[PDB]
Amino acid sequence: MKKRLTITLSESVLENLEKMAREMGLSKSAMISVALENYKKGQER
Amino acid sequence: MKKRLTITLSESVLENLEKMAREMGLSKSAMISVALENYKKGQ
Ligand SMILES: [Cl-]
Ligand SMILES: [Cl-]
Repeated sequence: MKKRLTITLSESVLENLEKMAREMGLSKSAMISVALENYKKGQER
Repeated sequence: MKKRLTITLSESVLENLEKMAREMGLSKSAMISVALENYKKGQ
């Protein structure tokens, strides 16, 4: 299913997250998902 | 400077998140922070 969870971010990281998500027209959850998969592919299979 | 945020992940992304975090000895929060800075960088 969908899974709900609460994370803690520094204010700077959260502000950049919002900015990036808004620039891409994504929710922050979707922006984090893209970031996680980009990182995963960028180092590992 | 710490702030909370609730997010929704698919189970598949959450499992990849938990594996990566365990690998690196990081909380989910810290692993997401790493991945976000890598992504921000990637331009
Ligand atoms: Cl959002
Ligand atoms: Cl966490």
